[PDB]
Amino acid sequence: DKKQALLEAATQAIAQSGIAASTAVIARNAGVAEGTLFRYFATKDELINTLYLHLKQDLCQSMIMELDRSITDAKMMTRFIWNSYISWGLNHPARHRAIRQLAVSEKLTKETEQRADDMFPELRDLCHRSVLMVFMSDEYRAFGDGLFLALAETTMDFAARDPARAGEYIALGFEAMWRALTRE
Amino acid sequence: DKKQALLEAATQAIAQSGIAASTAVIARNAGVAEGTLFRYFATKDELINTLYLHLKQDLCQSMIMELDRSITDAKMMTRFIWNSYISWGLNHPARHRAIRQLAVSEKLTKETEQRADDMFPELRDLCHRSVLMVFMSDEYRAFGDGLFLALAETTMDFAARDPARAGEYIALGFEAMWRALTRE
Ligand SMILES: C[C@H](CCC(=O)O)[C@H]1CC[C@H]2[C@@H]3[C@H](O)C[C@@H]4C[C@H](O)CC[C@]4(C)[C@H]3C[C@H](O)[C@]12C
Ligand SMILES: C[C@H](CCC(=O)O)[C@H]1CC[C@H]2[C@@H]3[C@H](O)C[C@@H]4C[C@H](O)CC[C@]4(C)[C@H]3C[C@H](O)[C@]12C
Repeated sequence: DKKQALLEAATQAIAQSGIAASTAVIARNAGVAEGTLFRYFATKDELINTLYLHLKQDLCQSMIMELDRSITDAKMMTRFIWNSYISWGLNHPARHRAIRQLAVSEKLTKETEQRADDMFPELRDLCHRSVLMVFMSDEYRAFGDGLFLALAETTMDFAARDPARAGEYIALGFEAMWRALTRE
Repeated sequence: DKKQALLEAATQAIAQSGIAASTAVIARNAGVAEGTLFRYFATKDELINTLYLHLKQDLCQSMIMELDRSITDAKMMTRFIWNSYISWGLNHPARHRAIRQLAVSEKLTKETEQRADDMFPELRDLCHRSVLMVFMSDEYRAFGDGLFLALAETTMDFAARDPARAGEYIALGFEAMWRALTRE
């Protein structure tokens, strides 16, 4: 209720100003007292981690609905996932913009990354597994996520500005992403 | 003089606010009267095209200085070019941020793109030619430039935030770029 309202105004504020967004600004735009914000998130760090999970759950639920679990080929399954990402970001630009900033923030906790991997099993292995970014050492997975998000943002930009060619930008960006971030 | 001052304040303003940056804001920060700005650039469109050329000349002059023209291999020559881009953007973040916005703006004229290709011959063919983005139809070259810039920005971000691994981010981003934007 007030929580959904607070997460929504945090989304918009971080989309616009980054992890720096002020809590009072966020509380104001949710129409709650800043102290009430603190009852929901005592710290900027907690807010970042909860918002990330909230956004990531939203995204993954959208993927679950678009997904044809019969698909066996990893490239084709990866294309469908890319297409659902791109379309989620085009429908919800601030959600994409916020999650992009959260995903690279260094404030995400290992618990949070555990709750990320955990609570969508459907996505673990109705997709066999991986191929994407398997080739990178652990220390660079944040970087490989940053590259994926850079390519997806650019794809969305072009597709929003030139909708008559949206599908073409989507397929070219996918290929770029696939070539960049997978291996033999 | 006042022109260099005006281009410098346009760089900073577009870096911060996009092609939308106001001319009065720009004139103010250059410490000239807005009418004097109009003597240098009568239109926002002219300013965009002149600024782009100014930035692109700066970038290419930096590449000319780093370049070992003996290199024959296209991948190795392309790596050197990427490395000089990344380092130019890390040294001059607003220049990169402005040129990124200009490069995708749709206000760049064909004359301007002619003056782009023209006035750095050294770069045409002390590099044999191309490989990069040759596979795309003409209509998508702006998109392929957007992808290159997305990858380079991300690489710079990580390298500025984690300098002890700057070289590693640079080499991983390069490979991503090379795989995305070239073909067999
Ligand atoms: C679900 C899918 C794995 C499927 C596969 O390759 O078979 C994974 C691989 C890449 C992942 C994305 C990339 O890791 C980039 C982003 C990282 C952010 O932490 C979450 C959203 C984010 C956009 C990710 C969502 C999702 O977990 C993706 C899309
Ligand atoms: C000089 C080099 C061509 C060399 C080669 O592959 O052999 C080209 C190929 C890609 C070019 C870059 C990409 O086209 C992306 C950007 C496009 C902007 O219009 C200029 C800067 C920009 C960053 C370009 C500068 C320069 O002209 C590059 C780096």
